[PDB]
Amino acid sequence: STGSATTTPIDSLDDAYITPVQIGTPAQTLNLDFDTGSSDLWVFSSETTASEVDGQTIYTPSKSTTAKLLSGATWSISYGDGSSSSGDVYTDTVSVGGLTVTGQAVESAKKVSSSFTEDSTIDGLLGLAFSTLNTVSPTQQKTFFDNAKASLDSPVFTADLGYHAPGTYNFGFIDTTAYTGSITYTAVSTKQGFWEWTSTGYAVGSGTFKSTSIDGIADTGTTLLYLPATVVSAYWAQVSGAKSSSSVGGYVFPCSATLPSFTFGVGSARIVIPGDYIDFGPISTGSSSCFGGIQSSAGIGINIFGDVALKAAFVVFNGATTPTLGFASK
Ligand SMILES: O[C@H](COCc1ccccc1F)CN1CCCC1
Repeated sequence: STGSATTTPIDSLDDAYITPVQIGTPAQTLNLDFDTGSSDLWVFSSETTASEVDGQTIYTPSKSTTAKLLSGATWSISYGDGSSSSGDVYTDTVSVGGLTVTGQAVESAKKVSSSFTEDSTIDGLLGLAFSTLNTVSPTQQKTFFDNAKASLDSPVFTADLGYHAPGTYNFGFIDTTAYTGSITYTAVSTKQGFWEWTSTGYAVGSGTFKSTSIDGIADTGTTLLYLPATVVSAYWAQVSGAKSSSSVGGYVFPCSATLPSFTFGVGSARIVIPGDYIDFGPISTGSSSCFGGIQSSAGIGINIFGDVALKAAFVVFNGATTPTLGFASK
């Protein structure tokens, strides 16, 4: 089997991407944030504290003939950015772009933190990291991909995120028309539950490539590119007026600037992020100070290849017995 679904930026800055997902019988379609940095499929639901729902579409398991309460199971998750959610668990039929999994754990939110409430466009998350990170207790549950894997033509999914445009998540096949050149594959460590890999270096604009190992994760659920302070300082030093602002919470730059590209290495291959991808617009409405798309990971504990990086590539998440990651230009 295979599946193919269009993913759409939630706003004009590509702050996140949503993908329609069918849950239950008859289908209830919710728009979920596909997140390769976590491993829970959770949704706003009929059980969510009413005051914490503001515009989201909810899953109502009582209206699904295939929904079953997973007795005694609960979940609670705290993300790297400080947001959180928790609740109970159902199993139900879940379909993405024509690919159907029966008995998928669908985690129903009873509580969500303010940042989720405040984002009316995101009805939940669909985690695509390794199932070892799943928070369901006392019996850990499998991700959608993990459940689908055996049935897929090939045990892979691909992320093809657009810049200010729709893109595609495919399951079970590689669309050879979706990228240019070849796909370069690189090793993955699953020890921390993430799609963790090692970049071979970087360049800033037309500058010389610096060969240096940078360990990090491929995370579709993170908006920006978080890299070591040395790397980030070298990038922003090329932008007149750019500076790190403690008050704003990162590097900012004049909105009048044209930004240089940023290149990262994948083996002997190179992925180039155009400068425009690195512009996240005014820090506040009407400001001429703009927020940078490349930020320091110093406060995080891990480097994160988020959407800023991933949208410059066609990315293969290879879930074979020995997982790997593939990157191609597009
Ligand atoms: O947790 C990710 C972002 O992680 C990186 C990060 C960004 C900013 C501050 C601290 C951090 F760790 C956001 N995702 C959004 C949906 C689930 C998590």
